[PDB]
Amino acid sequence: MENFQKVEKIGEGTYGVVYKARNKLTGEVVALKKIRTEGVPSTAIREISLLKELNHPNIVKLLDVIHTENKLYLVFEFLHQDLKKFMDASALTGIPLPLIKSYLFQLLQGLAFCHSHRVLHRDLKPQNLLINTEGAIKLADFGLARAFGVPVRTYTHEVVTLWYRAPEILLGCKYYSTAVDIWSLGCIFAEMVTRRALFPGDSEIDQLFRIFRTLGTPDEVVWPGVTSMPDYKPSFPKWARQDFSKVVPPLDEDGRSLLSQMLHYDPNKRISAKAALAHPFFQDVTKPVPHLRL
Ligand SMILES: NC(=O)c1cc([N+](=O)[O-])c(Cl)cc1NCc1cncnc1
Repeated sequence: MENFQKVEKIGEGTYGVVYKARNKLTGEVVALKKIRTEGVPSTAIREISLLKELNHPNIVKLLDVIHTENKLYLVFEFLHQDLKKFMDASALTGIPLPLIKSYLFQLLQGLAFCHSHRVLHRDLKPQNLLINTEGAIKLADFGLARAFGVPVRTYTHEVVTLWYRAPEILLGCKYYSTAVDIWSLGCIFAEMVTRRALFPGDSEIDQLFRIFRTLGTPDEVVWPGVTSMPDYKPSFPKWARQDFSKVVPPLDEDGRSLLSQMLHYDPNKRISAKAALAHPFFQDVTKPVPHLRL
């Protein structure tokens, strides 16, 4: 209500329902997300408002935050498609390496900007990466997780995807660092390359064990302090690490090298977005035009 004309429902968003809407005034087309629950903290409104100032070409612009009678409305710049749908559509042929590289490079620029401004995403996944016809890709939902501590679910009994969760979160760490986003982005990079989710767990423990089966069960050597983590159990099975050549074939050594650094167990050893941008993998990065059908 008030200035907005609903064009259609986009989906059952993470924090609520989402509509494509037109601002009767400006005439602009936007994504409007209606947030839960029956209170809505004033701390969240302030923190969220802060995000309106977080502007970068690879970050979906938060145009407005509107608090009104039990419901928070977030108005975002609109993009027609997300990476999850694009990957499904490119399943038979695969996304061309040059485009995978362009997307990864752009997402790292976005993360570097967010992280330098002390903003974490915390829930990166293909569905939260939006793309347009110009070859741009943008991070969506940056900072919402913190302005709400822990998201948990959507609003209509939906199965929370754990596929992109960093191991420190799964092991009960209470303090997230910028490293959790690099881990999620690494999982997404692998998925674009192989056309299959890297760690498709269907429970928190299945997610953790899928990670362990591929990267090896972590220990104090590769991850100092891991055995003192909240949910770590000495009873975890001990699996040997597999070779990356087997995990993301036929990605080249530059790609495997970068991916391995994005998937280090120790959050402190995990590569930063800034450092990743300098990796030899991006020596020949370009900005291709995607084949997008809308
Ligand atoms: N910012 C946005 O444009 C956007 C926001 C949200 N959201 O949650 O606030 C969602 Cl779901 C999807 C979006 N767009 C991608 C899309 C658009 N139309 C049809 N399928 C996908």
